[PDB]
Amino acid sequence: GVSGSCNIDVVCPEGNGHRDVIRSVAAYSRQGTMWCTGSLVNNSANDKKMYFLTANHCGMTTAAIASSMVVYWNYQNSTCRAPGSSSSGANGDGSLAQSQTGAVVRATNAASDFTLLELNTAANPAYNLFWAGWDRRDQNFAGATAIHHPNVAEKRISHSTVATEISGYNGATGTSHLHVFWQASGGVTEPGSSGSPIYSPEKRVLGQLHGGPSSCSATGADRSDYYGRVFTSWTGGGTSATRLSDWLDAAGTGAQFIDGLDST
Amino acid sequence: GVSGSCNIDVVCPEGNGHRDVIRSVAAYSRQGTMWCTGSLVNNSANDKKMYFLTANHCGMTTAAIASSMVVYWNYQNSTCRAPGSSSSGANGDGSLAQSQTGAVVRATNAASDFTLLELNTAANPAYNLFWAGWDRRDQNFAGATAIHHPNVAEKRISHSTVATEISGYNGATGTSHLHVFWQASGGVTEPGSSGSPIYSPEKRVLGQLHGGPSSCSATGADRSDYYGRVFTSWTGGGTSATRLSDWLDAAGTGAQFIDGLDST
Ligand SMILES: *C[C@@](*)(O)[C@H](CCCCN)NS(=O)(=O)c1ccc(C)cc1
Ligand SMILES: *C[C@@](*)(O)[C@H](CCCCN)NS(=O)(=O)c1ccc(C)cc1
Ligand SMILES: [Cl-]
Repeated sequence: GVSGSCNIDVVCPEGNGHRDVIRSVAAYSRQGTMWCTGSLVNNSANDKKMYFLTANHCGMTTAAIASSMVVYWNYQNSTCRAPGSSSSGANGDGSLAQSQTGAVVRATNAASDFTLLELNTAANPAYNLFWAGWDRRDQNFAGATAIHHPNVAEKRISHSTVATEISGYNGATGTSHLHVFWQASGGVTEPGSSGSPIYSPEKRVLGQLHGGPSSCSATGADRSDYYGRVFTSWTGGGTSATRLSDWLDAAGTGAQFIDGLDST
Repeated sequence: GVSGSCNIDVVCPEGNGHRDVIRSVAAYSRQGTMWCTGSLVNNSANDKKMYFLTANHCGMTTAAIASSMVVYWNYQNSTCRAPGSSSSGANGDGSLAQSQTGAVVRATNAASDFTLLELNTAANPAYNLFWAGWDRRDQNFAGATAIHHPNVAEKRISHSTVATEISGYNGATGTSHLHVFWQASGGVTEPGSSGSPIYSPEKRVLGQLHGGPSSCSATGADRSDYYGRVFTSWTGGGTSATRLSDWLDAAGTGAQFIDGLDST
């Protein structure tokens, strides 16, 4: 696929601290068309359920639509294309051969733009998946990392090395979103990156991409994005079909954050 | 309510050409909290069905939520507060006494951020409603007018006197949205304005507000917004529950555009 050249292929050295959670992230199609990003999340039972977090605006919100989604694992460029180069802006060499079809919708809610699916097919050990941890505490972090499929193309990584902020979407009054500021010449996110995770420094999901002003040409405060918060989605719309808590902590352990789980 | 001072109270002379479609627009609450804008739309049978167009991201997509929504008609400042003045930025004197409760969802679709509700209660003649026309043709216009409740506060009007453009949301590749550019010191839209109509110069709904960079301090290309298009929503997700056509032209007249219908 094709995305902005300033983005950073996950196989680049910039991915060296994220070789586990890289394997959580997937691209998917909707009604056959490459559409959005999501990622696999662990739950407090550490049971490998195929919980797959994405964005509500991607429209994976009915049983009918979820039934025919196709999830593509391990779609990334085989080599590190220099960020900012014509190569990085070119069609990559990723494979779309490792896939699975079908899901059900466990919860969805507009306010924090989240959808939690559960994929129908158990993880194929051969795909070498990872279920990422999460952190639902009400706080900002000193930096964060995005792993995403911009334009639903090969997987990329984008780092933030400044504090997050809490606000409503697009800077409005509110607390539903984490505002993440990209590096002046670093990776960003693009349409199709929606639903991709943002990870704390401890590699725990804090939210999933809603949208924002960033692009490779964006400067200043425009080089940033908003993530619907796990903190907010945890309680969501106050019902099991509109929140994360029933799914990610079904046994009521009281966990405020958990670590990931490998397929190994 | 309180909204940005650059906005223009509908009773101002700027509303002199829109005294009909002003009466289409309402503010509404969601689980009791003032939340978003929507508006009444005519259909090809001219029958006063309470079709009420709003934005999908406002989250009025389930029977439970739609059943408890409250719609507030004729909420506007009684006098024209000078745009840009401290008065315009102050709490207004609108009334929230003319209301009705409850709706059902007729159609919704994420890609053009639309929801078509049908309100449960037939129009009270005393509220003096108007059902606006619509135009589903695939084209730009030379200007456009927004009527909306920014911050879900008193009703405002914003005029665009330059051409619209067609794009995806936030300027992405696509054709799902109408991009409307506000006047350098004119009215804009704000969170809470979502779901409000944009009208052609002929006063026909062309779409409903999704979002965008505008605010009273925005300049240039940022002083603009994106509306999910009626053109796009007409066919929507390809089923009656995901598109406008079955509802706004149930009669199968083949109309490409219709005019409005007054309570009289
Ligand atoms: C849906 C997502 O892929 C995008 C991500 C944009 C990231 C830009 N830096 N979100 S969005 O805001 O463009 C969007 C929101 C709603 C709809 C219906 C489409 C696109
Ligand atoms: C929901 C709407 O009230 C706003 C309108 C913003 C207008 C700015 N000029 N849309 S939004 O983009 O701020 C938005 C989109 C999705 C969600 C969940 C919240 C807000
Ligand atoms: Cl949105």
